[PDB]
Amino acid sequence: DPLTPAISDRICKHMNEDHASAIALYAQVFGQQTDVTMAQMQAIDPTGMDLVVESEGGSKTIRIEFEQPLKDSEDAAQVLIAMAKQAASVGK
Amino acid sequence: DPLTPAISDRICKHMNEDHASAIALYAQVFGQQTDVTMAQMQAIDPTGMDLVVESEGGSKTIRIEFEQPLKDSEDAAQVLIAMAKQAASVGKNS
Amino acid sequence: DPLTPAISDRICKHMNEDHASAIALYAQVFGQQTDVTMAQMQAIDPTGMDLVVESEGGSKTIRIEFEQPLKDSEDAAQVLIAMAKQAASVGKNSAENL
Amino acid sequence: DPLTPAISDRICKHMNEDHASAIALYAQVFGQQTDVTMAQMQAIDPTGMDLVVESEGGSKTIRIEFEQPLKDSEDAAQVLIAMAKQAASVGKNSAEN
Amino acid sequence: DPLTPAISDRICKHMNEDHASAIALYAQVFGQQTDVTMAQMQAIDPTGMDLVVESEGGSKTIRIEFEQPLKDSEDAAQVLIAMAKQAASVGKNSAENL
Amino acid sequence: DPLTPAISDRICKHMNEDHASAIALYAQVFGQQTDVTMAQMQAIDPTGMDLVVESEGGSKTIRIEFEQPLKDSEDAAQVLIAMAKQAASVGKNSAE
Amino acid sequence: DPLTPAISDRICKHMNEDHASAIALYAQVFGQQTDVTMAQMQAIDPTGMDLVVESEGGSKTIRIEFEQPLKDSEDAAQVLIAMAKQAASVGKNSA
Amino acid sequence: DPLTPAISDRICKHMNEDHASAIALYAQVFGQQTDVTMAQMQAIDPTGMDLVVESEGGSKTIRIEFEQPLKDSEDAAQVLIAMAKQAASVGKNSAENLYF
Ligand code: HEB
Ligand code: HEB
Ligand code: HEB
Ligand code: HEB
Repeated sequence: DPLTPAISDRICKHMNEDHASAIALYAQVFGQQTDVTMAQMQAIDPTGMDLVVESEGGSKTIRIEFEQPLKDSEDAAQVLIAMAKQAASVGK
Repeated sequence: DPLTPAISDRICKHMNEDHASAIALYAQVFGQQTDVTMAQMQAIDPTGMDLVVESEGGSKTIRIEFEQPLKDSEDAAQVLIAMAKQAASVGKNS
Repeated sequence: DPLTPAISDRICKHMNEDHASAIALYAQVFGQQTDVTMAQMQAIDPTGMDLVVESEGGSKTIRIEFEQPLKDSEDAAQVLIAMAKQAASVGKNSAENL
Repeated sequence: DPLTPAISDRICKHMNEDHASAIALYAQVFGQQTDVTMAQMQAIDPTGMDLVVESEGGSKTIRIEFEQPLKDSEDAAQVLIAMAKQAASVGKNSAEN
Repeated sequence: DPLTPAISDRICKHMNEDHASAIALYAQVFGQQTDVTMAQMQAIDPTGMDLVVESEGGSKTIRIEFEQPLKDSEDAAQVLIAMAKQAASVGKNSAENL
Repeated sequence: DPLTPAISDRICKHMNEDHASAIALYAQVFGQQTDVTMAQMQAIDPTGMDLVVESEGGSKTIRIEFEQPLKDSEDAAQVLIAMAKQAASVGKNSAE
Repeated sequence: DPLTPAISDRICKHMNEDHASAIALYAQVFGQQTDVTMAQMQAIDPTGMDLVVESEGGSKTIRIEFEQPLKDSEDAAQVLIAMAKQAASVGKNSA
Repeated sequence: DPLTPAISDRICKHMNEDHASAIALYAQVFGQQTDVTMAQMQAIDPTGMDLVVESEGGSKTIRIEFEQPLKDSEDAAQVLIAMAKQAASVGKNSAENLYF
């Protein structure tokens, strides 16, 4: 159940390097952003994640909270996977 | 996270729990297997991974090798995702 | 040239004599046959093509459908070339009985 | 499809869009040209084909002849596909300054 | 006779005096040289070869790194023989100008 | 050597000079003619051939069509040889 | 029609893909080879033809000559057709 | 380089392993042997070489002598290369049994 600054940043690097498309979906679907360009996961915490978005407003940073609290990095991956699939359906 | 049986255990249990569909795709496309009732992941290593496509009353021990060897845990996740994408594409054009 | 049953006969003839290896790949990767042996393109259609695969089971006549429909003879070659390349990548991550 | 000037137009069109990479291989291996920018198949004949590699000081108007003469459009492609495989092998064992 | 710098000098002598024509073929085929007046073999290394081409531009030292690495002096002769034969096939398709 | 009107003349002349007997068999078996004295090949098309026969009636211009269409001169020769062999077999197993 | 090395390749093809039994009959009744297992026509020239009976000891490269000279490809066909007839006659004989 | 038992074994080996065709040529042309099956270079000497041809009826040990004596291993290669081109030339002009 370890969610530290280091744990968060490796998780955010994997997402920013292997699943950058999903981060864009998070900002558009969950963060009601339209012109998503270079969406990045800045940090993730047991409660939510912080997304640096580059949209019409500019280079701002938003926060998306997870309904069920996260305990460990695995709970993060499962939630991120589920949110991306659910977000993929709304966008279509 | 470098090559170590313990790190491989967590990875094959994460895939066996979160991406069991991908394991099934591996057995059908790469393993040339037709009757996949329950495809499982027994082990992984830089050369290749070892899959077990069993059945209600059967078992298949198979080995799938990665073209380019894997060094750490994040490269294993990059190869697996890409392999699932390649297998997901084959299922479409058939 | 627009897709025609006569044009298909010409395409299948070229494939069986100049690119017979690809036909074998198509039936392993897209037809999921294990044994390879000889491989023949019996006919091609705007929706898909029919292959006669000699396999572990034996003489089988299977059909492989193209995701995007084919319009002319040129699209046939382009799809055939692309499908063979995709099979070449899968074949490179081959398997073996442990 | 017996060799005719009209057939050549079709073949050169197919090669310049679907197999332009092979045309590049032809010019370097068989044409002995090093600076390859845009390799094109202008025309093909039963004796040979004319490739164009536009470069500094004018387009490389060059002629590569097929050792054994071609009869139909199928015979042309058979020759081409084999010339490109010989070009893929040679290019692998390439040289450099 | 595993590859060594002394062994390379020996090999380059045999090729440079008994198979000097083949050296020209190497430079033309593999080194994409067109005019050849005197082709020479400076040195051979486990993975490659250094050639002096005295033609076309002029003084010109090129290197043909073999796609297959060598193990001994025998691999050099076998590789050199095979490369010359393969180069002979390209020579059969003459390249000219319009 | 794809079938062309110039190629047809070349094939028909060869057939009329080296295999005139076979042309007679075609008219009897495939053209169902009886008393053939001289048989000649006029033209060969991708789909069929024209035969000039002298039978029980007078000079007759008949047409014999090949079940499978012919593409080149080689298919013509192979088809002609097989058709002559089939006619040669009927004469062996035929009576009247 | 004019007998050229290119024409010979065309002629040998016809007699080797079709009427292949004719080539073997030739090197048996005109040629003096007894064990014929793969008779092949390598080349046709004006004076004769280079028959090759690939065998255990060696490809029996053997030459048969045409008493009457050949003029064009047509004379070749006429000469070949007639030679196969004397071969269906000498090959199948009584005792 | 200089004439030695091992020098002969490695030249005859290089020949039995890389140029077995040339050994076959040397026998047909120079040794007047015909219908050769397995031609081999048993030994090479400054004066000549000993070739072992295998024939349908009986094996053969023939000797082909070099007009000008060989001094070192390099002279051996240069002599064989020449004899092989000569035999190739004689190979192009092939005879056959005539019939009518
Ligand atoms: C977006 C969402 C998502 C998705 C969709 C995915 C999808 C995926 N994936 Fe993932 N992952 C993830 C998210 C994800 N993912 C995460 C978050 C993680 C974690 C990371 C870290 O921790 O850093 C992972 C992780 C991971 C891993 C590792 C594990 C260990 O290390 O133990 C692997 C192998 C994978 C695979 C995979 C695959 C094959 C796929 C396809 C099916 N993955
Ligand atoms: C498999 C796949 C494939 C491949 C790999 C190929 C490869 C090739 N290719 Fe190919 N193609 C093809 C498929 C193909 N292909 C097709 C399908 C076609 C069409 C045919 C018909 O139409 O018939 C062609 C066709 C063709 C042509 C045309 C001919 C005529 O016109 O008739 C040419 C020229 C060529 C070339 C070529 C080359 C050079 C190569 C190498 C790179 N192609
Ligand atoms: C180009 C390529 C090539 C070729 C073609 C050849 C071809 C030949 N070859 Fe040689 N080789 C060679 C490259 C060569 N080669 C080399 C590299 C060697 C080695 C050298 C040294 O080691 O130094 C030899 C080596 C050799 C030897 C040895 C020597 C000693 O031991 O010292 C001999 C004998 C010979 C012969 C010969 C012949 C007979 C022939 C046929 C013509 N070669
Ligand atoms: C009827 C059917 C038939 C038959 C049976 C035959 C049979 C025969 N055949 Fe014959 N062919 C023919 C039909 C035929 N065929 C044709 C169609 C041709 C083509 C012609 C033209 O193109 O003109 C020939 C062609 C021919 C040739 C070529 C010539 C030139 O180039 O000009 C020769 C060599 C011959 C041989 C022969 C022989 C040896 C025989 C056996 C006796 N053919």
